[PDB]
Amino acid sequence: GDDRELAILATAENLLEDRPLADISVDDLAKGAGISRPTFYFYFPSKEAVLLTLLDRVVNQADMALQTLAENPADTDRENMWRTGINVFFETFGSHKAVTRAGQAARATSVEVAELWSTFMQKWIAYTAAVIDAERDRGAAPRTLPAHELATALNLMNERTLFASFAGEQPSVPEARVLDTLVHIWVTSIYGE
Amino acid sequence: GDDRELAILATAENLLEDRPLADISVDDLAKGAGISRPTFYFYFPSKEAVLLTLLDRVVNQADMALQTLAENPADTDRENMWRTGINVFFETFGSHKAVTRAGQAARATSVEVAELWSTFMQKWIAYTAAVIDAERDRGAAPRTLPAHELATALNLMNERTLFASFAGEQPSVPEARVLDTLVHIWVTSIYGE
Ligand SMILES: O=C(NCC1CCCC1)C1CCCC1
Ligand SMILES: O=C(NCC1CCCC1)C1CCCC1
Repeated sequence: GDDRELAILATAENLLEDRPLADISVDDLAKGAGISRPTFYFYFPSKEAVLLTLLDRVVNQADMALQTLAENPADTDRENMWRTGINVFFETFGSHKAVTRAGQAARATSVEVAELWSTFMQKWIAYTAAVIDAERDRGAAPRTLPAHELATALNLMNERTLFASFAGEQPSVPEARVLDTLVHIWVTSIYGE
Repeated sequence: GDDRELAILATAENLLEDRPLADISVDDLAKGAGISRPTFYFYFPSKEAVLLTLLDRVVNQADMALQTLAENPADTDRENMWRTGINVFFETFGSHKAVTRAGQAARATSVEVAELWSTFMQKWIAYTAAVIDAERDRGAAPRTLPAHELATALNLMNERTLFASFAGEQPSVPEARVLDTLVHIWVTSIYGE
């Protein structure tokens, strides 16, 4: 039931650590999950749908963790408030690098992967701009750029820079320095006049 | 000679405006260039090599334009100096959107596209950090983050945000606002304490 399905998801996340989706077959997923090939098709329509579900779970997990933070103001300065919010994405996607990397490569070929990522990016950007606007209304941040365009560039910087660090791309910020690097650019660009 | 080769490059840039590389055939390139299929193979080994050359030309054109700017200090404030430097990439890649978009999609499948992009990104990042370090030595910028990690995140923010605007992705900064948006984040993060 849920257990056959979880096994197929866990097998897929395991195999994605060692190779691309294109080198994984339904048979591989089935075997690792302990079921036949036609039994697999009962739970998912294809290997692509397995990645879609893995991505959907990671993205919802980041999203629920951000909602938790939002409902629960951490008792600290502005710099540390931004750091804890960015750290949701650093720790959540950072704990699922193979899925992130496969989900990235799938954006170009899968409309459902592209729209899932786009829906949540819009949600996180709107939340970011709502926080910047709140900061400006309270007199803590100056009215510089439109809050929504600034939120957009900052979230896209994080998407690209986090990914680069997790993949070890050249060039990339080392993964042990990427949080401090991003928090500095967010705080100076939000609070700086 | 150069003219058959230029015609093939121009045909490819034309067709890439209306469809992906995967929907363009060697025959298409040949016909549009006025030559046969086997004659095409004399000039390039495949359609992929045609895109590689198109990308190589655009990237060298941005690079030569930045070198021109670097040797020729524009007589203006710090904000406008950064804006003119970013504008090299905005205008150069902005004038070749179909090639940019195809070159992006090819990074995932072509090692030569991946290494060309990576070589020049490292060069532009090193140049950026050299300028930040010069600014700090002169007392114009404070010593905050390591100049090279800050250069890295800013260049990756621009890569991702420029591309998003040129492709009209959702989310993206509108193309008429993307320069001001990026110059603000660069200036506040470089000069802000
Ligand atoms: O780090 C990121 N966003 C920062 C947050 C601060 C508060 C809410 C958004 C992006 C990385 C990829 C998706 C979102
Ligand atoms: O805009 C960019 N770099 C800004 C420049 C300011 C001075 C030299 C680098 C990136 C976009 C894609 C490649 C580089």
